[PDB]
Amino acid sequence: MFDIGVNLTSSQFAKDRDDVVACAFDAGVNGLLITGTNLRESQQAQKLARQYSSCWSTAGVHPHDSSQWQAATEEAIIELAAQPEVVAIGECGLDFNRNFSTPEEQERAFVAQLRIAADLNMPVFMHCRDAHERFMTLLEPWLDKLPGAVLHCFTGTREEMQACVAHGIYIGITGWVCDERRGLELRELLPLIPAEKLLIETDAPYLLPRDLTPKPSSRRNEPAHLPHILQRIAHWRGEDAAWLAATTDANVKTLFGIAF
Ligand SMILES: [Zn+2]
Repeated sequence: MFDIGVNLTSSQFAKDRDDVVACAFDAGVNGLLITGTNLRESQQAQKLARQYSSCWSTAGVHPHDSSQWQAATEEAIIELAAQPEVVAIGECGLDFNRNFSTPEEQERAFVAQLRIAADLNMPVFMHCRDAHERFMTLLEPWLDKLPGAVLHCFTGTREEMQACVAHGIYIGITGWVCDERRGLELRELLPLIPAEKLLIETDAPYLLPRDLTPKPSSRRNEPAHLPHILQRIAHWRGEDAAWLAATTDANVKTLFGIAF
């Protein structure tokens, strides 16, 4: 039961972070991957990972902040990646919907990170929004030199999903699928994702599962809700939850090279 997408540096967790973490482990979660989205967040993510047991982090620059990418940024990321806690380069990718940085700025930062990851032999943690065609064109030639790649918070079409899977890319699924309103579309394709390419996450504090029975709705999501998300996904795939938990943990071990 590993959460590959915890935004643990969020201010929403400022007052009770020690509690959020202890409750996650007590609920059966055995590992958290803390997302870094720019240099300062990545440094904070690594410090949090070193502070708590069973935590690792990513180091990179999100397309939104790619405008901040400079040569000095590159050095700082390489240095951060050498730390034991940092196991993946990213969040990186492309976002042609928001365009908070120009496409030109985005491509430069994304390619520079693919390059860092290939050099260091580390997997990449990616984001893609309304940029699938260009995204795959830039990513495709780097895959044979990377240990792996995951596209987290995947909400795309089955055609995009099949293309990603055909290239050996892991697919991250959140509680988004527990929303009768927006997630039915993704829910329908869950049976199509190869078991060996599926990773689960909460994207906490966001995306609180709507079908959450306890009913603490319209609130902060947290990793302690991962088991509920996994039960649901297993149900929609026809699988046993304990079996799915073991299979996804194996995928995490395979992709990131960690013991948890
Ligand atoms: Zn995610």
